[PDB]
Amino acid sequence: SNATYKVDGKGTYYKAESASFTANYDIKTRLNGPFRSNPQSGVLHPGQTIKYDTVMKQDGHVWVVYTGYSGKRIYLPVRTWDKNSNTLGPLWGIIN
Ligand SMILES: N=C(N)NOCC[C@H](N)C(=O)O
Repeated sequence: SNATYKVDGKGTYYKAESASFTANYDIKTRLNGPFRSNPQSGVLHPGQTIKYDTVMKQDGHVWVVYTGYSGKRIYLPVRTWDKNSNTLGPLWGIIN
């Protein structure tokens, strides 16, 4: 629920959460922060799994955050999120 998140200076809600996410779709990943207008890091293809450490809610989505090989932080949207209602869309993959 929202009660477990903190909020940063851009209004992004965030918390620590460690799990694995396997994509069921091609999902574009971002650099710099959880905004689709940010530079594109690349994509998860269906069946690819990443291990994340932080969850955020910003720019209409729930995102998870992980570190790439070079140490770049990569922001992956995993479902839609409506800020005013906290309503979540279906997950774009599997969490385990
Ligand atoms: N939403 C802000 N400003 N900070 O996040 C923490 C708020 C805390 N869970 C509370 O409910 O008071």
